[PDB]
Order: sequence, then structure tokens, then C-alpha cells
Amino acid sequence: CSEVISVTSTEEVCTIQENKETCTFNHATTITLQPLQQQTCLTLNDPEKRPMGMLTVKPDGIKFRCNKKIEFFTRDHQIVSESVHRCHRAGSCHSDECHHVKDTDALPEFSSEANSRPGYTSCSSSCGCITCDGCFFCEPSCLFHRLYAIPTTPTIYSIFYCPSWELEVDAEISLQREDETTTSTIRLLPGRTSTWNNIRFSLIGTIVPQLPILSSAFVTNGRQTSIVKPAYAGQLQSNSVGQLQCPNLEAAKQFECHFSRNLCTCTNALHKVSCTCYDGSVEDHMEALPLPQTSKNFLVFEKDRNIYAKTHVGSALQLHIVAQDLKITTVKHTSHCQVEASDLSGCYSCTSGASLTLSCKSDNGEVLANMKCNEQTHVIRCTESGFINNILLMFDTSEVAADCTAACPGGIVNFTIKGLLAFVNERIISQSYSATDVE
Amino acid sequence: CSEVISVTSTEEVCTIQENKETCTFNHATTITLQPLQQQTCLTLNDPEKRPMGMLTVKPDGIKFRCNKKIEFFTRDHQIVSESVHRCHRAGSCHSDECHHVKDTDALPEFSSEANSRPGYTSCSSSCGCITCDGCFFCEPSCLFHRLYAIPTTPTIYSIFYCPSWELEVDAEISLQREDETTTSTIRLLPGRTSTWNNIRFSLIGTIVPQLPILSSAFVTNGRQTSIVKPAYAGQLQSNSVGQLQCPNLEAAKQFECHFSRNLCTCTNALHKVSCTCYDGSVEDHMEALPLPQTSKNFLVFEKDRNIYAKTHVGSALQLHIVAQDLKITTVKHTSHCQVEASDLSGCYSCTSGASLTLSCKSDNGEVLANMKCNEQTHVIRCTESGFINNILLMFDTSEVAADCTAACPGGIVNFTIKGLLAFVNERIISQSYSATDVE
Amino acid sequence: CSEVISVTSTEEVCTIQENKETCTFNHATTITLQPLQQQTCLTLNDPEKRPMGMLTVKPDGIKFRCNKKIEFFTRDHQIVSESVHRCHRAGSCHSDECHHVKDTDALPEFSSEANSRPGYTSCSSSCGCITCDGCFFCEPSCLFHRLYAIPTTPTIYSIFYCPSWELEVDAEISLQREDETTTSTIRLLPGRTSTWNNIRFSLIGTIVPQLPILSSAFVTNGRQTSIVKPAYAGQLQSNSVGQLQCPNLEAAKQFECHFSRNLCTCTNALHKVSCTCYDGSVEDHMEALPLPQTSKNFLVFEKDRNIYAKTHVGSALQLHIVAQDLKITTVKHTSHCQVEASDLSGCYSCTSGASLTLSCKSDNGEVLANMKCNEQTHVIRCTESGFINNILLMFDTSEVAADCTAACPGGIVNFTIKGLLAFVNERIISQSYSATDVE
Ligand SMILES: *[C@@H]1O[C@H](CO)[C@@H](O)[C@H](O)[C@H]1NC(C)=O
Ligand SMILES: *[C@@H]1O[C@H](CO)[C@@H](O)[C@H](O)[C@H]1NC(C)=O
Ligand SMILES: *[C@@H]1O[C@H](CO)[C@@H](O)[C@H](O)[C@H]1NC(C)=O
Repeated sequence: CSEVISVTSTEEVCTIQENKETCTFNHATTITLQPLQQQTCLTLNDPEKRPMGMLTVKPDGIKFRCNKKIEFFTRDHQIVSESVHRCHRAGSCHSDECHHVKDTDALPEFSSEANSRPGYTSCSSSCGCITCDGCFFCEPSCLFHRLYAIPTTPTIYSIFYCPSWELEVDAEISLQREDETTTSTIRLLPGRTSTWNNIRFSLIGTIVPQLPILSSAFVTNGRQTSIVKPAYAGQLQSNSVGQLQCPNLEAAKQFECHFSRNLCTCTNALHKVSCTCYDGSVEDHMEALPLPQTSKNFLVFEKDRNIYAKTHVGSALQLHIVAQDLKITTVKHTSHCQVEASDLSGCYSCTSGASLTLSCKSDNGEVLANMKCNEQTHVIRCTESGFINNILLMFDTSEVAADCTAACPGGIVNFTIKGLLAFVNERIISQSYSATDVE
Repeated sequence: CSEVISVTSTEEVCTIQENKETCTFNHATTITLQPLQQQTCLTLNDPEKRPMGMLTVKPDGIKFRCNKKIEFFTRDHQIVSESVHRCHRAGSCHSDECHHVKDTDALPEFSSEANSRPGYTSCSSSCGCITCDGCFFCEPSCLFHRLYAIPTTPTIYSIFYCPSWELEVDAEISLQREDETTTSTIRLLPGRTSTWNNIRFSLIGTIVPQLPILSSAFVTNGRQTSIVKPAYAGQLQSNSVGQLQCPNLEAAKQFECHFSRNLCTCTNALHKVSCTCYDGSVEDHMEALPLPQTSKNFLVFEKDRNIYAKTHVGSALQLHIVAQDLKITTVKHTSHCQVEASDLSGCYSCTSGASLTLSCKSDNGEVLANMKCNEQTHVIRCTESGFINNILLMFDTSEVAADCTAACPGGIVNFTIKGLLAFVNERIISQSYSATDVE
Repeated sequence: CSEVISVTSTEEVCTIQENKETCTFNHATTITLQPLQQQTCLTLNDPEKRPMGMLTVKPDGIKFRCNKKIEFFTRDHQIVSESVHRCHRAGSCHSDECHHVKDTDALPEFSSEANSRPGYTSCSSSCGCITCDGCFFCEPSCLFHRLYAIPTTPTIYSIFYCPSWELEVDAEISLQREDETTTSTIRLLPGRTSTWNNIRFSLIGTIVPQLPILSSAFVTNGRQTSIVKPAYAGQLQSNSVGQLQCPNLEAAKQFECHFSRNLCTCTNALHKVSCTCYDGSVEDHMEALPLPQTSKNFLVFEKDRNIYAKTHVGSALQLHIVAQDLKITTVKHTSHCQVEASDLSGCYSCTSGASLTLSCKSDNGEVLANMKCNEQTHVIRCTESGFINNILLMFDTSEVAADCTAACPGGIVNFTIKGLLAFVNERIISQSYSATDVE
């Protein structure tokens, strides 16, 4: 098996029954486990029959459930322009009638059927003369201009942050007395002593690393999700998820959704005012950094519409087991180990890890190795046969060549890690898009 | 009483006095408490007189004090416009005199008494001809335009984030030997062994959940406060708290406070240039999400100008008690329980919790129940009589109907929870406001 | 020495060798240390020879390594303008040729050698008449306008956040049996039992405070660094680090770097269109809040291109030591203490702490003092001689005068702390800068 570190102590508990009291001696064992998909073994025994069956714990990690906050709905959108200009003393082009135009004024002046769709209106005044537009008097030309936004795809996008991530620890827990194997599954919570078959498990300690990726906009296209650069309700931060503000789901499907100016910077030409803006299709921002999103210490995955995020190595659960009328003793599994390296793969200085594949053999039950590169420090759990490991280190250069020294409970094993890593680009787009439909 | 989980161990400490040494045996007890406004009982005893008095601990939760960072002062503001236009060869409307106008140039051209108030100037050039404004020569008309900002209410608004929240644990701690009751109050800190009367308390462990709402703009209108979507010093992020940048308190009262363009998008008309902007009155953003602000795991409340934020259920303090020359033993309080449900209330997918009210009886000293709905998992502390509980679950749909199964140390108790939850809208306002005072 | 709080327990471990089993009794000791640059002593002994040598632990704190995410490159930049206007029926000033100008169109119309540098183009149309520009026909004057950006200094700026900060604990660990001193240095990790000479150290607990400054833009000018108000890839948030978006290092040196409009708000004059923008030189934002950046609970320092950040007081490591075939016992060091105060210094309500200097004497081996002001609570480790302490309290007013009561294991010591603190201003600049080079 593996090698954990433990403490054995005495627990004395007095139960209060109806007008009655019954005290109980016990033995209890606090074991400190780095979850790491280990195989943590234990041995039970009473004073009388020293063999009583082996116990096995396999923590699937330390996970955090999300507590959503649906903040911000949006849709694949395409912002378009429109304009219409008149001569003097015609339509609304007189003293102050075009000058008192309202922002949301749906004009009955060649505004197409899409007038209802959200947007903004504006009144400009260009030169008016017999060589400026072609009228007969030299009176300024009023220019009605209308921006709005169409959708593109019949879907909706739910943006949400996630405060108050809640702790949980699920463990595959098996027991082998003489012949059989129960291998139940348990859901431990930070103070709530669960009881699978006959033993009480409690989550006494958590040493999670401070990981501030847990506060960031998870976007959802129904079944699909991703992480994104934050955007906040009411600010219309351009060129990020949600330069369109749709508050309600029904407000999205019916498409009553506000956006802001400062996106499309219009410049006048007196015939076809040119408005250039960003062609925001959020699906891109999603594709920039989607889920699941593994990394060195954490990984953030959805499972039936709930964004769990767990950690493997940087943390160390601290568990407390009580065998009813027994006592527990761990098992230290001494064994050397051999290491088969590989070539690095992926990006350097990225939220993802510089990938690897370190096969390793144990000539014995699976044991743990505290791998130590130049700076970083990871762990692996290599066993008798094969058992590759993808471990996602975090170097920050292009060329990498270092002497990473694994260390199993036997003798350390030096080796070498080489590779050439490429830098990714998050993304970029400046204002180079425009589209107008004049009528 | 309740049921906590404990460890009893031996502590041997040798005190160094002046050229002297005195060692001491002891008994010590580490108990793991989910604060939850419990009533955690304990029983003291020496080898000689096994009754020595009961001890009672009632943790008020795990709280975080704030360490302010006053970043950003602002005021209820209303941005206004003004303009004045001239004919040719008059005032400053000649070769390049209007073209070299400075940004902060307080012009002596019909700029009212409010000229001193912050803002911006601009020089436009509209058509000039005998039908454009009414002058006699066909030379462009220079247009002086001035934006500025007035206050509305004689108050000030302090924006501040809060890094380095500090840990604290206050506990109501009572003792009952034979006749009386001391019920002191203690302030435990993460490593500093306090000593109330004759026993040493130390905060050995904290399992707080990762809660990234603790980094967000707390706004303060003196006695009142609230949480808000972040805004940063120097960016003038429109339509959020502080499109006005006031650095100093005295700089606010005297009102020397900068704001930026990109708020009011002006469009020319040669007589009354129309500038539309947001009517930012921060009191609104405050009313969007004020304090106190309870939720499922945490609540954030101010108490005498200090923003504490504590947690109840998601966490589990780990305490370490030492009775001087005694030993401690907990008490397990077996008792079944009955549950009286209620109807859900509030919002779904919101930082607030889907409210409930679960009365429950214990037929014995107050005990703990590990309530388990479909996904969520809360705890309650129901007792002999009445004792409602508001618990703020976190469902994420409109209709909700599930089989939540409470679980007391006796037998579990199935029941059903139904409700219809409504979605709230954070807020939204596009540029639909404008106000001008031409003279 | 100091006074720590401990637990002594029994550990029984059975090692599995090749087809062999060997069990081992032991003694183990879990000590709870607030790192605080203490001198935590310990005493070893077996049943036979009760003197076996003193042990000394000196934790350098609880530190967090950064796992970079290079997001955003930029450079000291200066944005400039340019323009050129023509008469009618000349160049590209006809029906719709200036009106179909592209955004990134490098025009062969007096666009200087710097045309290649990034920017934006625009076509305006001012009055055209015999008194508007001086042509002979009264046809509008097309105005070609070009914004771009030059660099200033031949350096590059790396912006990066830092998710998944990893835990580490380095400790100076010495031992003194009879004559000599080994004073090794150890690197403890959250679950990985290190072994310096003959004893196993493990990091069983961490009570770090929730500190949300650990998610903020660290900017780097090569050897220099600082903390800054966040900016995100693709949003071009004006007046903060990176209104220029340079994705790649090579893309910066060659200077192919995008920026956005909404910075320089141009206003037409038909000869010299005036464009005013912010003169962003990031070195300023760096100087606003540079590293190292000490505070009350944490400090964030770089050491060979790696941003460590450690904490001193608000936290309490929980360590677990095992002496091979011995047992450990702490030492309590009773001693009164004298305190020499000082005058406060620095800012109030700032991420930095209100500075102090509290000399203090111990008349014995260095001991610990739980200093308690009106609200705050710090700790110091004063010793026989001198030993100043800079402790960085966090008051939030200008005038401060309170009765801070130190408390050593002997009798408390009242004193008084006075001072006058000044408020700092983060920074501010509105649009008051412009520069044009017409040709
Ligand atoms: C492994 O590499 C380390 C470098 O840190 C070196 O100190 C050690 O001697 C090496 N072990 C070998 C070569 O067996
Ligand atoms: C309570 O509901 C659970 C569903 O999770 C079910 O398994 C159990 O049998 C129920 N108990 C009853 C009906 O007594
Ligand atoms: C020290 O000040 C405290 C105020 O909190 C007071 O209660 C105590 O009596 C003082 N001790 C003295 C004056 O010795």
C-alpha cells in the first residue's frame, strides 16, 4: 500500500440516554492524507483477535461545489447600423425637431421592421448647399442615424460568478475482512461525522491552497461551459462577454436586451455614416479557455449542471477514523521505484500545466514519490505495472532542461526532463468590423 | 446537549523559571465544533472526585474582521451640459483660437458661475452660411461646449475593498459546578492561547470554505453600507459606483473631483448640442444589494464601523481545551427528532439563499441534524420546544419539489420541500438621460 | 525560549518489507506554532537517558509560491495624432471614396514613415465653401485623420495575475545535543513528511487568513515589479496598465501591439483636429504601489523571478514531529517583560500598516507577547536585549490615541500609543494631454 502519517489517541465519550448515562472508551486514529487517488490502507484489531480485516480509503480529492449567482444573460449578437438623411424644410429637419429627438425614439422615417430591436438614435447636421447634397437652398442637412443589434443564433448564454464555494470530500471506501469486499462510497463534510458501515469518519482538517481562480465568470451555453475574463452587470465592458445586458431568460428569448454605445464609433459622411464595432460572438471567448480546465493543483469540471472544482496535490485532507471497539494501525510500504520519463508538452506560463507523462514501477504495492524539480514539487503514486502519470508542471520559459529527482521511501532516483514549450496568446481584436444596411 | 467529536490526549509541559525547571503532566481535549450556535457541553473530572462541574461552549461563529483600504470617494452626482456658439470673426472664432482651446479652459464666454466645477471643454465647427445660423458671411460657426458635474445631496460615499481579512472566533463560555453560572465571553485567535478563568483555549484548526465574495467593493454612506460591483481607482468605469473620482474626503466636501468623458456622448446640432449620459446616484447601487447580507454559508455585517463577516455551517472550528489538573469528557446526547417544514421563499440562483423555516422538536436537550436535500446539505440544532430555523438553501430553478431527509442521531426523518422561486434582476440602465442649461 | 502549545500522543506504524512485516511503537508531538520568527525549543528523551539534546525550530513563516499566467504585454507608450485635409474633387475626396475608407488603411496621403505603427483611420467631412477652407466651389472638405502610438523607452512590461498559489513552509531547524549545532534548513509541504537528519516533520495544519490581495495584477519591468489595479486581456480598460494590448514578447519588441479608441477623444476643427488622451507611462502605476509590499498580516516579495507571499501573525502552522525512538516535550518560558513604545508613522486606511517600533525586554530567553490595542491584536517576540519590532497596525483615522496593553506570560503591561496619520491618494488623471504632428 501507500505511506500516510498518523496519530493514535484515546477517545472517551459518555452518551446521555433518557435519564441514563453510558460512557465508552475507544481508540481513534487521525491520518493525514494527500488525496492524490491513493490507496491508503489500514489494519484493525482488538486486544483479543489481532487480525480483524483490512480497511482501504481512496479519496477522490477535495472538491468545492458552486453556489451559482446568475447575473447576466446574453446572446450571440451582431450590431448593425442604419441612417437616412433629408433636405431642408422636410420631414423633421427644421428648427429644433431633429434636435429634440429622443434616444429611444423609433422614428417613422425609413426605420425598417427591426426598429423595435434595442439600440440608439441620433441627429447629426452636415453641410447643406447646392454642392453638398443637391438641394436648392444652402441649409444644413439633418441626418437621422440609428444603431441596433440583431441576434445570430437561437441560443442563450448564462454568465455567472460563484461565491461561497462549499467544501466536500468524496471517498471510495472499501473493507476486506476475510473473503469479500464492500467498497462503498462516502460523502464527508467539514464537521459532520458520517457512518458508512460501522465506523465514524470526520473531516478534521483541510489545507487547501489559496487558489484565486475560484472567482471568475463561468459562462454557460446550456450543456457547454467555460471560464472567461470577468464582466459585471451594468457596465457593458466592451469586447468581453456581455457588451449586451440581458437580465432575464425570458428577456433574452424575447430579446429585450440592452447594450451601450462606445462599441460602434460612428463617423459621419452625410450619406453613409460609417459605424465600426466589435463582432462579438461569445462562443469565441468560450473557446479561449473551456472546461474541463485542468492545472497543476486544481481542476474545474461540471457534472450535471454543477461546477465542481477539486484539488489533488497542493492539499492534504486530515481525516479522523473511529473503529467501534477496535483500534487502527497504518501500514508503511517500503519499496524502491524506477522512473520512465517523457518529453514536455504544452504551454509555459499558462493556467494549464506543462504536460508530462512519467511512467514508473514499484516492485511492490503502489507507493508515493515526492518528485522535486529545480523549483516545483509534485507527487506521483507509481505501482507495480505501467501506470502512467500526467502531472502538469509549471515552468515559465521556452526551453526547459533540468534534473528532476524523484524520491520514493527507498532511495531517490535522479533523471532529466527536457522540452521546448510554446507561448499561447489569449486573444485580441481591435475595431476593424462594420456593417450597415441603409434604405 | 449536542454531539461533538473529540480526541483526548496527554500533554507534558516543562516550565522554565529563573534558574529552575518544573514539569507538569496534564490531560488535554481537542474537540471539533461546527459553530452553528450550538450548546457544546463537557464534563470535567480528576481521579479523586469524578464530579467537578459541567462546562459549556457556545461559539458565535468564525468571523473575519476587515482591514480597510479607503480607495475612492464619490458623491451623488448629476452631470450637466452647456454650450454657446458665435458667428465668424467674433470672440474666439477665428483662425486657430477656438482650435487651440485647452481641455480645462474656463472660458469667459457665458460659462456660468459653475465654471469652476470640474468638467471638460470642446470646440466644434458647424456650417456657416446665410441659412445655417443667420450670419452674413459663409464662414464656419465655432461652437464652444462645456460639460461639468453638480452634486445633488450633501453627503459623501466611501468605496473600499478589503484585503487581509483577519481571523477571529468569539465564544460565549459558561461553567456550572454546583450552583452558579459564570458565562464569560472569550475572543480566540488562531494561535494565541487565551485563559478565561482557569482553562486554556486555543484555535488549532479552521476549515473555512473558499468564499470569494470577501473581495468586493463595500460602499459606505456613513452609517449605511452595501456590496457593489467593483470599481477601481483611475478607470472611471461608467455606470458603476464612481464614474466620479474623488481622492480625499476634504477633496469631496470641497468637491474637487474628477470624472471622465465616455459618459455623456454629445452630438452636435449647432444650437443645442445634445449630450446624453447616465444619471448616476450611487444610492441605487447600494439599494441593489445592501448589508447585512445573509447567505447559505456566510453573512457580512457591520458593527461599529467594522465589516465583520462570519460563517456558520460550511466550516468547522477545531478547538483545544486544557483543564488545569483535570480531564475533559464530552457528552453524546441521543434523541430522536420531529420536523415541521414550511414553504420556500425568495430568489433562486442568487447570492441570497432560498429561504425556509424548519421548526423541529427533540424530546431532549438540543441536538444536531444533518439535513440532506437532493444536492445541498445543511445543519440545524432543533430542541425541545419550537425553535424555528431559517436556513437559506441554494436551489437554482423556479419550481422546486424534493425529498429532503433530515438526520438526527436517532432515526432519519423524511419529509418534502416545495416552492416556487422568482428570479431577481440585478439592474440595468442604458444612456437615456440628458439635461442641458444653455445661456 | 518561547511558549508553544502542544499535544503528545502515541504512533504505531507497521512497515511492509518484502514478504515481511515489522511494527514500531513511537511517541509523536503535534505543536501549534505561529511562525513569527520565533525560537521554538523542544527537549528529547528516552526512558533510559532523560537528557538527549535540545531541538530548535525557527519557522520563516507560511509562504505561497506563485504560478504565473503571463497574460498581457505592454510598453511605455505615447499616443499621437495626425491629419490632412483636401479640397473637393482631389485625392480621395469624391462621391464615396473617403466614405469607404478602411479602419486600418495606411493611406498614401502624407501619412509619415510611422504609418506602419498601429492605430486607426477616419474620414470626416467639414464645411466646404469659399470662406470655410479657401477652395473655389462650395463642396464639403474631406478630412483624413490618423491616430497611432509610438513607444518611449526600449523596455517591455509583463502583466500577470497569479492563480493557484502553492503552499510552502521553510524552517531553520537546529539541534544541540552536547557541544555542537547543525542548524539545517527544511522545506515542509502540506502533506509530504520531510526528514532532515533523524526526525520526520509534517505540515498537519494551516490556519492562513482569507487574504484577497493574492489575486491582483503583478506587473514586471524585468527586475522590478509591483501590484496594480486589474486589467484584462482584450478590454483595453483605459488609464490603467495596458490600454495597449501586446500578446507576445516578440510582438512587443517588434511592437505589433493593438490599442483601442475611447482613449483619445478627437474633436474636429477642419485644420488641426484636436485629439486628447491619457499619457500612459506604466512606470507610474508601478510607482503607485511597488514591491516588496509589507502589511499587517502578509508581505508579498519577489526572489529570483518568483513572487512569494508569506504571512506572519494572522496564521498558525500546525506541525507534527516524530523523534525516532524518543519522545518530545516542550518548554514553557515564564518571564515578565518591559515595553518601550514609539510614535506611529505612515498612512491610515491603507494596504500598508500604521508603522510602529516597540522595543521590549524580557529578563530571560525571548518570549511572546499578545499585544492588544483597542480593536486590533498583534504579537511580538521580545527578548533580553533591545530587539525592536515593526508591527504595522491598521487604524483608520487621522488622530490616534489608545491604551494598548501588551500581555506576556507574566503580568500584562499597559502603555499608550499616540500618533497622527496622513491619508495617501492612490492617483488620478483626467484627459488633459494631447499631442499632434500634422504634415
Ligand atoms: C542527484 O542530483 C542531486 C542534485 O540536486 C545531487 O545532489 C545528487 O548527488 C544526485 N544523485 C546521484 C547523482 O546519485
Ligand atoms: C427516505 O427517502 C430516501 C430517499 O433518498 C429513501 O431511500 C428512504 O427509504 C426513505 N425513508 C423512508 C421512506 O422511511
Ligand atoms: C490596563 O488597562 C485596562 C483597560 O482595558 C484596565 O482594565 C486595566 O485595569 C489596566 N491595568 C492597570 C492600570 O494596571
